[PDB]
Amino acid sequence: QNITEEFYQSTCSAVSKGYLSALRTGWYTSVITIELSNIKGTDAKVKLIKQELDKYKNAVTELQLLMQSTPATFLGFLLGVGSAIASGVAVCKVLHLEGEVNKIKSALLSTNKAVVSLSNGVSVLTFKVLDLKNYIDKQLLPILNKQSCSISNIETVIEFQQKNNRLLEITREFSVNAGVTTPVSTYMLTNSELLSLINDMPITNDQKKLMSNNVQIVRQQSYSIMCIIKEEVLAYVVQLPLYGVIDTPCWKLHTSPLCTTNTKEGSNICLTRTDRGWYCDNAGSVSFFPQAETCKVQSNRVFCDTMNSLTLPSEVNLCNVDIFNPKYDCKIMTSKTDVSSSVITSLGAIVSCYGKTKCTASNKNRGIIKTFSNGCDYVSNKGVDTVSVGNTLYYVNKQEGKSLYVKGEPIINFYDPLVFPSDEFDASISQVNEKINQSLAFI
Amino acid sequence: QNITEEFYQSTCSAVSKGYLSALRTGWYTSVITIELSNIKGTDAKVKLIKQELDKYKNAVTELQLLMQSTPATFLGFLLGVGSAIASGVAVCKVLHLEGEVNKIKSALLSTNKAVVSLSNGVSVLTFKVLDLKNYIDKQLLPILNKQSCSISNIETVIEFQQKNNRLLEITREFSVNAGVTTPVSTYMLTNSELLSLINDMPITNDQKKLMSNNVQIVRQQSYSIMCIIKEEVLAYVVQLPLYGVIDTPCWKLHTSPLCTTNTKEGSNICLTRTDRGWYCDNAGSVSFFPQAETCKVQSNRVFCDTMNSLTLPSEVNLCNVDIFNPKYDCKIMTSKTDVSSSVITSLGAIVSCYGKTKCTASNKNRGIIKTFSNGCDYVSNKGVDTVSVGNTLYYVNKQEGKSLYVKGEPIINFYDPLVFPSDEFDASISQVNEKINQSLAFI
Amino acid sequence: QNITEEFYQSTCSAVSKGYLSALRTGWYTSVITIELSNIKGTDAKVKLIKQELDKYKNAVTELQLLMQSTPATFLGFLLGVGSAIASGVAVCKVLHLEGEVNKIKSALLSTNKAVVSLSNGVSVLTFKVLDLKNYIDKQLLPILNKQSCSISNIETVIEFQQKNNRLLEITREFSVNAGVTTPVSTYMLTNSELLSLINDMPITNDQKKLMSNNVQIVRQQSYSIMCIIKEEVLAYVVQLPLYGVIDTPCWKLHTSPLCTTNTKEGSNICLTRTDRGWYCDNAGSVSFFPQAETCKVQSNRVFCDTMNSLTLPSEVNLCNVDIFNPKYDCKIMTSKTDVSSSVITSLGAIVSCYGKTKCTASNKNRGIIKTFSNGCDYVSNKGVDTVSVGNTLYYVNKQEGKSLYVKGEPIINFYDPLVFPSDEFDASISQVNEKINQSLAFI
Ligand SMILES: CS(=O)(=O)CCCn1c(Cn2c(=O)n(C3CC3)c3ccncc32)nc2cc(Br)ccc21
Repeated sequence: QNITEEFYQSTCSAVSKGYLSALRTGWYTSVITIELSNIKGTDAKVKLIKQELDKYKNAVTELQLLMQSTPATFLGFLLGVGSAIASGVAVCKVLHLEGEVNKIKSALLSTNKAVVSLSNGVSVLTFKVLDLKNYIDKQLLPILNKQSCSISNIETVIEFQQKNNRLLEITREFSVNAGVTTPVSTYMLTNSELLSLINDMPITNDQKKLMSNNVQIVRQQSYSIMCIIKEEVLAYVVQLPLYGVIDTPCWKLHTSPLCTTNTKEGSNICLTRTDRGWYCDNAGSVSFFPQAETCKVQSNRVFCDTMNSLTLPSEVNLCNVDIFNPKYDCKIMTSKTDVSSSVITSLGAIVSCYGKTKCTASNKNRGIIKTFSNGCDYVSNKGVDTVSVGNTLYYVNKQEGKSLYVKGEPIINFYDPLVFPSDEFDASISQVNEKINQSLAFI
Repeated sequence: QNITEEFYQSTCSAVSKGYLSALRTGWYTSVITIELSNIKGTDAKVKLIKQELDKYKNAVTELQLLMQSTPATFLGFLLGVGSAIASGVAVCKVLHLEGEVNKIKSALLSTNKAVVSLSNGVSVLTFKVLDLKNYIDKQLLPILNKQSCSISNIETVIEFQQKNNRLLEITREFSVNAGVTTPVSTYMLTNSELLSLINDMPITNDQKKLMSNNVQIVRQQSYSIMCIIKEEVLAYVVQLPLYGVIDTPCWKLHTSPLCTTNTKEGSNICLTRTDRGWYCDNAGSVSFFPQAETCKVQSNRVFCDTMNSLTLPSEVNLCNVDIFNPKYDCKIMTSKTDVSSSVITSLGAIVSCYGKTKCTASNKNRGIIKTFSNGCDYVSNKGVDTVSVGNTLYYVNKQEGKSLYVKGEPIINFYDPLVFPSDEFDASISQVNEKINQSLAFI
Repeated sequence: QNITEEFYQSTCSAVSKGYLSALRTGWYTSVITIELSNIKGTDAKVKLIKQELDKYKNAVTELQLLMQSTPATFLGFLLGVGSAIASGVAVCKVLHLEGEVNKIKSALLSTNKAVVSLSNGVSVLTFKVLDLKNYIDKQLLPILNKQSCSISNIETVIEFQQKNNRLLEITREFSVNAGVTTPVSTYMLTNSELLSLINDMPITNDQKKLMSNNVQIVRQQSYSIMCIIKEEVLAYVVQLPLYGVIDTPCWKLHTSPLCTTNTKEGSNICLTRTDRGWYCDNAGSVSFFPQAETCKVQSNRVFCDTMNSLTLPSEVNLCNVDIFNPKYDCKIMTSKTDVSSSVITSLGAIVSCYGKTKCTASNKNRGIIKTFSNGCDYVSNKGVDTVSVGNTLYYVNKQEGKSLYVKGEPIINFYDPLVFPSDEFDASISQVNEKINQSLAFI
């Protein structure tokens, strides 16, 4: 779509818009299974088969030993605390109840894909992705018993190594992740397996299309939870994201310190909007993601997780156009630390240049085209390739889109430095006003 | 065991207890070795062997190039700063002293497991996990020399690929981890290798049992440090956790913001207990782990690292029953930021619901069964599957255990908002009282 | 070199010096390519080949599906915000322009290494690391067509698995990293490939030597960005670090809380220098890296990234010798939280011991050799192996180098606790003085 951006000189911040939401709001749990074999002079070929067979037995033993316990795993400090795999773990707990695994084993007898309702009413999609039981009970078992121990060909050795390797790698992953992995690898679930899983999922076509067109994101937002080995069934729960909010407007708020620029060192005061992060319209409110690194952007689609959000009044948006607006108390932090830096935005760069710092913007071939004066300023990515603040070189994002420079008096100029409350972190416009009023009162 | 939980309405916090400790207090260093070979018309089979031989030589060269340098690698801000592999690195430094590697090579001549005392008095367990010297000097060397270059069979090609692969993977791991890996993979140390290493370790039976029953945790708390290649010996130090504290009571403290709930926006004041995290009885004091994510829970056993702890007076526990107790100055932060969230506990959910936020608790099949009013409240996981605060859905942990709701007046009601010191982060009950006394004095 | 260290008793801090810089200041983008094949009764050998061929087709399809979108990915809070792969992504965008891939394909027709200037003037080094087109169009295609479907030998099966495996692993990596990986693995770029890439790079001999002697660090500071599949060319951009600052002095500042040690609990005040981290002389200024974990140390060489730095006046160094110096306003935080901890330095250990905490330093064989009294103190690593503060055991670094203990009155003694501004985080000597002056004024 049309990604656009606005820089507000008055508050040293910038909003990038035109993004479309894809928010993980829920979890879907599928049960992925591997059917196992329960099995007991040597030539070179049979020796290899027995070595591979040992790797198979060891992997099973290792996974069994692994499940002796229950499976487990600016404004960010305001977030709540969730339990990411509580739902997957609950489904896994149900799989341990007597008869439960047997239901699944029976379901997948004549097909590899099936929906099974568990005893607690939970309806899970089930998937047998590998039948090692059939392979070992055929092909291999006849050669290790009938002509003890050899009627063997090299192609069988190769084939067994190929088939067993998936089990070995899944086991490797679980072994260094304490039975819980994320992102979900293609060993857990191949691309085709995941795609057909998504297709057979109880979701809308919009969700199926969204997930199929972004499987690499789906993998990053999924968990594989090692669950149970019982009755020749190896089962792990794959916990998949449900995107219950799709195609709502999203915008990214970038902020940077705004300081006075007086000559005398240490006489300057600063203010920074702390409400930077991703914002998405969501159900009459606004979902706010303070750790913008928790969201992943694909073109103009932004994938976030509501577990890492606050739910805010939509008036929080007013802080962008009018930070002194009466409907929402815009959040800021204050300080006297006027250090220089830059924030690279979607479509340009914010530059907070203070003191003796050299701040410039350059083009690839031309070199320096703008030298920043002290204060907070901005340049768009059109005709600009890099920005330098001090010894730090920044490459700007080269995505196409228009920027708008909104001129306005830096609001830091509205404050008397003699009564300015610095070192306020979790503050706001009203809180700062409140403290200023008290300092003025005592004077 | 019996996991139980208590919610304190007065302070918007909850303690989960019944856990048993397993604290890493020390480090054990073992030396793991791979014995290497020092070696110099083609048919298809020999061509493959030579290709595999090149992968072997390259891996050795790569690891040699790698060791041109020395190996290196709310209240969390209060923690000290350690050097995690200082002990392993020190042992590795000793291995570089002349004659030192030769001692090990000699020790493992007729066995794969041996204890060796180093020249500095350190007694290390040593383990030859792979003898590539013997394999290459036999089997392979006779075919690349005698009938230059071919008396070869396909099973030898396969076998060499299998044996060499471990070396290639170990090399891969070290290459993207700058010679220091964690968790320790099954390439570094297979499950059987680790289990027998643990068995031969100079530790108590309780420790051996604990480590053997939790090898996946042991791996996560271990380091593999690439150390030396000298005299056909490849050696890496595996640094294993020593659990010097086992089976002491542990409890997890969950906290959430407690705010007044007045109608007028921005007129509310908040307070949050900052001492959330894991607590374990330890040697007459209490080990406090502020970053509860640094601990791993397996059923009712909790694995932590003392490097990520403070050592506190046991009176810190009093803050749970009486936050105004005279024996310990309970830590809190203050603010006016009354945003809504939930904290998912071991056995329920704390809900901090403020403003216009929709806060509910639901069952799987029934739907909404409780709607929270403004304030801090709690619900147990019995009959509850999810909690929703705003647009954020939380699944609760479904583990069995009893919760106790301890009623009490929210302590935030005891404060006059006109003299309440907000934006205090590293604060406490007494510090807040102290500041209130000064504001009252000037009035 | 000579690593030395000084401990300042007056401020509970220590500086380690003698380090040499290697700062990533820029980015170089190379284009790595894999040439692909565009291809359409069974015996065991051909069945395996067709299975491997399917893995090849699936990998291609998977990577194609992957690129349906644009590629994306105390005092730390003061840092700016960059876009790490903006330059690589920009080059990738250029590769999508018509004719652009064809230029590269033509360039690498008769050689595997070539420099190509793109249409936007960017000169990129290009590298064909694998020719699957040639392998499949030869060897394989003649057997799947001519004697449909079998004139096959087992060595061809093996060889194809070996050659195809790299493609499968690269695909695996991109699949769980959303097309952007770091560190750059040996699948993306083998050690030999990287070394010759570095050799053919447009950089000085000093840089080539530095990068070649530290390829494992180079990998950690590099990105592999999956870019395009078009006209039988698979291309990913590898974004390599440019070290524009080499061999300037670096030093590491360690700090720890300095508190009064009065008997009455809660009557103590504390101060901590917040400017801890790595410092490097750089272009007439000092590059300051607050998150010292963002730098990697190899012997006496320290690798940092300027994106994680502030650019400071060189007078910031004065805070080490004279924290009350008039030329730079040294940064500190204040509190009343007198908890005990230790900071392990390059050549010793800082111990902040308060309250009832047991604080000691030990040798390997002798045991406790020093018991710390309350206050901030230090011990060198000479003759010391461990330090214990409370229940936390610390191993000290055993690297060789001399320490100097600089005696001086703890500056916390210069403050009157009755007017001491605690809970100041982003503070400084002057700011604290300023607040003290106001509290004294109102009294
Ligand atoms: C890891 S850390 O940065 O050190 C956590 C520091 C938390 N902390 C706070 C709250 N706070 C933050 O969270 N950040 C930035 C990390 C986002 C701040 C920046 C500027 N002012 C206060 C900030 N106030 C404190 C007062 C005292 Br005394 C000791 C710690 C304090």
